[PDB]
Amino acid sequence: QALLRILKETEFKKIKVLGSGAFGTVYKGLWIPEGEKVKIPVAIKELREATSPKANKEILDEAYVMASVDNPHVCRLLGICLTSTVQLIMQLMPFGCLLDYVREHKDNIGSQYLLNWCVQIAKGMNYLEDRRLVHRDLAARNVLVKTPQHVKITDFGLAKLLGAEEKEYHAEGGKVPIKWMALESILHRIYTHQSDVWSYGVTVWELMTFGSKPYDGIPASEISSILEKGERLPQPPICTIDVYMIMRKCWMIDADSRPKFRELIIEFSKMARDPQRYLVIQGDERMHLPSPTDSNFYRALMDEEDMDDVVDAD
Amino acid sequence: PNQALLRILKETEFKKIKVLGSGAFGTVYKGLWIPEGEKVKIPVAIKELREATSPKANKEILDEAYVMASVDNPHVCRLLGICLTSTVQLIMQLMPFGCLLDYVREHKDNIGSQYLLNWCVQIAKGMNYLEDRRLVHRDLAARNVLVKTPQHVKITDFGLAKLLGVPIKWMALESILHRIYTHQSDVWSYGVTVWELMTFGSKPYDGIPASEISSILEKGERLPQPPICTIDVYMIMRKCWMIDADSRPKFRELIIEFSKMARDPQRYLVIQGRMHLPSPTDSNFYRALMDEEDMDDVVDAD
Ligand SMILES: CSc1nc(-c2cccc(NC(=O)c3cc(O)ccc3F)c2)c(-c2ccnc(NC(C)=O)c2)[nH]1
Ligand SMILES: CSc1nc(-c2cccc(NC(=O)c3cc(O)ccc3F)c2)c(-c2ccnc(NC(C)=O)c2)[nH]1
Ligand SMILES: [Cl-]
Repeated sequence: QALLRILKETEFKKIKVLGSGAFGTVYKGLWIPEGEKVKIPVAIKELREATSPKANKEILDEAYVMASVDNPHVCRLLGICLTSTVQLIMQLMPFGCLLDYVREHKDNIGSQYLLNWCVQIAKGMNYLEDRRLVHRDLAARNVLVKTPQHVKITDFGLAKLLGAEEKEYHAEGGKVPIKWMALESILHRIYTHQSDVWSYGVTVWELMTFGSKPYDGIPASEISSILEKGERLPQPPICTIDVYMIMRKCWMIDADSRPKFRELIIEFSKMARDPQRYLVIQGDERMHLPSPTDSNFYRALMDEEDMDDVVDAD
Repeated sequence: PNQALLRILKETEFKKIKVLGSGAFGTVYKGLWIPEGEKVKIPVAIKELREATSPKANKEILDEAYVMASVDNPHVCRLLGICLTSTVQLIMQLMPFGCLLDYVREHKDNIGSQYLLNWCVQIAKGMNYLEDRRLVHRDLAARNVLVKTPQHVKITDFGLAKLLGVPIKWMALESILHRIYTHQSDVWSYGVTVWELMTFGSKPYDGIPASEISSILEKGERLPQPPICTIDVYMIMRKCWMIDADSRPKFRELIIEFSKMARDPQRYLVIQGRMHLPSPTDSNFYRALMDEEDMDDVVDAD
């Protein structure tokens, strides 16, 4: 209750469209505290309608859980406004989502960065599992970039709260992430922490291919059919077999045979200490992590919260 | 000092966008920092300093900026970056609320007692840190206290007066007569700063010529008791304005006294009607959006 602020329409205004997604439309907004004349920039996500007749109460009940997460790699829901539409408010991060970032820096992202992103994403998911929360829609598009050295997972639980209409699960490119889903989730709508591990594997594939679309050209209606016959996402050219084997274990049919998020943290952090042994990238060396000076600059301006330190090289 | 705490910016990676204000030390701009290889523009605050009385060496300007970048305290502004061209430009975090002097004036009819007493607590905490680092401000005033949130203020521009080279009505008498600047003379200006807050931004010795302040202090005259101040508050202010600098209070004793008074604020400030400190919900909203650095909890009422 003390973690979630209930906003009124009178104290915030949408001032710029930022993008649209499977869950709603993102705006750059301004919050005016009562009695003040300043405008604080915020981020606002106006959600699509739900398929269920959800009352406000329990919409607020899931928002209370969204506002209760405390981890450097999980987005905390800061505020909510229940008007005609449901509007979620969080801190504005000028870098956007990680999927767009790797697409904008495809020839300039080094190994140290890619491996550290996989560590931080697994750290966030491991926290969500500790909170016994299942994301259901983990993907690079749902990873937000606070700084290039600090990423955070967002939109956990929005898939279960909003839901998706039955026709989308059998349509092409709908509000259903078929190409990120575990097979048990496609066949029987079973969502666990272990199906999150599957989507984590696809998310890592997204980063290592610098934002390539998974199963591109393959119809979503045939994904369960090709997965049943043993076909998986191909090995990215920069990935050694050690990295590719990790991805393949998250896509195992037996959900309990997939790795745990706490074991994914350990394995990727060991690889981050010696990044050029596990990722082969052209000119990888001159793609350093930032100096102490510049990160101290990044942190003082944009990231005054504390996080783990990014895993350094040998 | 770790040189790693001061980033030297170049003109191409930052550009001024809007004037925010002017002072005796320079002009304040709202700026945007564009990181190299980044398509983002981060809002910053930029202070371009005016010409120094006597022209200092570039090493010295750079040597003192390293000290300004070395302070680590929730109530002292840390210098984040500098750009040394023809002019000197200082870069710090952008704070949308501005200075405490304008804030207390704009809320002349809205300010509650817990804000005023806690602001005094925080200013003394910032000054005590500067005293611990043996840095002398020389120009502590309400205009030089910045508002990050209404519950969080920070001191700025320490040492700029000595680098650039006159607030007569904020200075201790030893500073007027002989230009003696100590942590003790900073205590004098702290009292005037508190008097500013308790009068909601009133000008000290308004209508009195600055050239006559030296005589008015020597005959024992001081700033009057603010209408909302009980004598406990006013006695603290008068003790910082004692002629004997060694008899003035120390910043560590000002922290304790104002924190005691903040625990029962309406027993020490008599205000007609203002607004209390924010809920836990509104406090974490302010901080999750705007203020994520480490602070001690603001002193609440018993
Ligand atoms: C790529 S999609 C996207 N959505 C968002 C967004 C916006 C507002 C709120 C939320 N979410 C939650 O509040 C929430 C939901 C839950 O279920 C669990 C927990 C929660 F906290 C998300 C962004 C985003 C956020 C901030 N700044 C930017 N900046 C730029 C340049 O785009 C974008 N981007
Ligand atoms: C007194 S007027 C004023 N100056 C500044 C300012 C701006 C940039 C740099 C500095 N200087 C220092 O940071 C510095 C100086 C030192 O010597 C020691 C250590 C230091 F950190 C100051 C502001 C200010 C700052 C941020 N946001 C706002 N927002 C609004 C709405 O006005 C204003 N206001
Ligand atoms: Cl100034």
